[PDB]
Amino acid sequence: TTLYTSLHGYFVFGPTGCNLEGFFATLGGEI
Repeated sequence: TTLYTSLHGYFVFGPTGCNLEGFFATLGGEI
Protein backbone atom coordinates (compact mmCIF):
# COMPACT_ATOMS: atom_id res chain seq x y z
CA THR A 1 0.00 0.00 0.00
CA THR A 2 1.08 3.66 -0.44
CA LEU A 3 0.36 3.60 3.31
CA TYR A 4 -3.28 4.68 2.65
CA THR A 5 -3.79 5.09 6.43
CA SER A 6 -1.96 1.81 7.20
CA LEU A 7 -4.48 1.09 10.02
CA HIS A 8 -6.34 -0.26 6.95
CA GLY A 9 -4.92 -3.81 7.31
CA TYR A 10 -1.20 -2.84 7.20
CA PHE A 11 -1.42 -1.63 10.86
CA VAL A 12 2.14 -2.59 11.87
CA PHE A 13 3.57 -0.62 8.91
CA GLY A 14 2.11 2.76 10.12
CA PRO A 15 5.18 5.13 10.11
CA THR A 16 4.24 8.78 10.93
CA GLY A 17 1.17 7.63 12.92
CA CYS A 18 -1.45 9.30 10.69
CA ASN A 19 0.73 10.17 7.61
CA LEU A 20 -1.86 12.70 6.28
CA GLU A 21 0.76 15.45 5.84
CA GLY A 22 3.16 13.08 4.08
CA PHE A 23 0.80 11.00 1.94
CA PHE A 24 -2.92 11.83 1.88
CA ALA A 25 -2.40 15.60 1.49
CA THR A 26 -0.10 14.95 -1.50
CA LEU A 27 -1.60 11.73 -2.96
CA GLY A 28 -5.20 12.93 -2.55
CA GLY A 29 -5.48 16.57 -1.44
CA GLU A 30 -2.84 18.01 -3.82
CA ILE A 31 -0.53 20.80 -2.55
